[PDB]
Amino acid sequence: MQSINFRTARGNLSEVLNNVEAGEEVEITRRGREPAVIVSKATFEEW
Amino acid sequence: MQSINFRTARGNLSEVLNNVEAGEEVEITRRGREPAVIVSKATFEEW
Repeated sequence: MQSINFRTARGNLSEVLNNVEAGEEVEITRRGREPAVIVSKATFEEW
Repeated sequence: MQSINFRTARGNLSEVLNNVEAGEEVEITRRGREPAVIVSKATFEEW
């Protein structure tokens, strides 16, 4: 479980999605807001 | 589960993340590549 901020997710989305594809789960933080979690379609369907 | 292409998601990540927090599970697609699914941290913890 890696964590990145919104500006890192936005400016580096292509690489972020490459990390996710491999198996990594990426949490996207935002000041005063609930974090979002990006997971692969395979991880999604397993659970 | 909603679905948006990479190009749209990159440009509109803020709206995507607000929709994810509002209760949607969003699939980001890229041609020839595995789709990524964005869930809220609450949905992720519930797994």
